[PDB]
Amino acid sequence: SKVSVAPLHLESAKEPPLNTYKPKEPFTATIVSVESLVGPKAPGETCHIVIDHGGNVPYWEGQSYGVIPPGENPKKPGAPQNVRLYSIASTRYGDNFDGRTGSLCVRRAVYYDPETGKEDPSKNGVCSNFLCNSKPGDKIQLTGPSGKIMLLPEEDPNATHIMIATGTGVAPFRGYLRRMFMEDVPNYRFGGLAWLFLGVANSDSLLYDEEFTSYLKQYPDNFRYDKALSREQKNRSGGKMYVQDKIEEYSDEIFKLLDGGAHIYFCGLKGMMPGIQDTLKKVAERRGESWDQKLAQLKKNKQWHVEVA
Ligand SMILES: Cc1cc2c(cc1C)N(C[C@H](O)[C@H](O)[C@H](O)COP(=O)(O)OP(=O)(O)OC[C@H]1O[C@@H](n3cnc4c(N)ncnc43)[C@H](O)[C@@H]1O)c1[nH]c(=O)[nH]c(=O)c1N2
Ligand SMILES: NC(=O)c1ccc[n+]([C@@H]2O[C@H](COP(=O)([O-])OP(=O)(O)OC[C@H]3O[C@@H](n4cnc5c(N)ncnc54)[C@H](OP(=O)(O)O)[C@@H]3O)[C@@H](O)[C@H]2O)c1
Ligand SMILES: [Mg+2]
Repeated sequence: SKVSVAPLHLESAKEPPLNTYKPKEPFTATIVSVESLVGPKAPGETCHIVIDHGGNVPYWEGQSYGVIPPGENPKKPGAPQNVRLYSIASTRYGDNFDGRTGSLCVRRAVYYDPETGKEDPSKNGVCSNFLCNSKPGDKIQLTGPSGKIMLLPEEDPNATHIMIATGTGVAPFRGYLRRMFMEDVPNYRFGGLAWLFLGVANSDSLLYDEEFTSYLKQYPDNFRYDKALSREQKNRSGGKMYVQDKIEEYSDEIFKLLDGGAHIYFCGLKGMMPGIQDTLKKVAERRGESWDQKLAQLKKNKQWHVEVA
């Protein structure tokens, strides 16, 4: 059955926390664990980081933490580094079900010369490698939380939520789905449909696949799960199989759900959105509908939720 969580007073706030800690006086949190999420054939390393905030930096699902990596702003001598934002991949109770930790899902940004393939560590991403290089007991400068675009609408506990992720864009949806299915939250009993679409390079690049597959067996009437493995599968048109191609496979069901009030969420690569728009336009055209008019209505009805970078 569902996992007991504490403390219940995390359900009492009527508004999400915002900017509890600011860049000039961050919260000094402590690393609990860092682990790789991926196998040896993944094109890059993605890690799962558990951070002890001690209850001092609570958040709601869908929000982000800021991390200030150590060192000096290169474009501003004497200044600290700029904040980098990370979508929180845990529920408000965290991976230890106690309200004391939050988790991040972090892709290592690594530079390769585009002609020779030669790596250059000096051009690697600062914060992402700082995080995935961290060890238990290391300190992390935390800011935030921030963000409201990806808060989960809970007014209707039987709503439908269609979740479209590329890579580490899966992060908020891990939190959504643990709250919907894993945790014993008496004041949110989800009875709708949650449908996760996840695009990653290959099987070794899957993120939290065991957890999501377990929801298929535990909640077969409330959860659906489809994967697009871009370097292991090809789409109808001959391109790499992307999430937009998986959406097209279920176009009629998805459009019916949207017409019925479903929420739809997009998180991950900003580059996926032009392809998704192109696919949805083509689907609409085949149905004899205008995607522009449909998208305008979805935005007006607050059904359309995008956070990409
Ligand atoms: C709201 C929101 C939420 C999230 C994210 C963004 C936003 C806006 N991101 C992205 C994250 O904030 C951050 O941008 C990345 O982790 C990269 O930051 P670094 O500090 O590692 O790279 P840094 O900012 O240092 O560098 C940026 C890029 O430039 C490259 N670069 C540096 N010097 C170069 C040079 N001389 N020539 C060419 N290239 C060079 C780096 O290799 C890197 O790819 C994210 N990410 C994630 O993995 N998980 C998440 O959950 C989220 N969540
Ligand atoms: N809240 C947020 O805004 C938020 C949260 C988390 C992450 N992000 C951003 O999302 C990024 C996710 O990157 P990642 O490194 O984890 O993923 P990645 O491995 O670069 O890509 C994930 C999958 O998306 C595919 N893809 C590439 N181009 C695409 C396109 N135009 N349309 C559809 N799919 C496409 C990739 O295929 P190929 O590589 O085979 O082309 C891969 O299969 C992060 O780097 C971060 O910048 C943003
Ligand atoms: Mg794996």
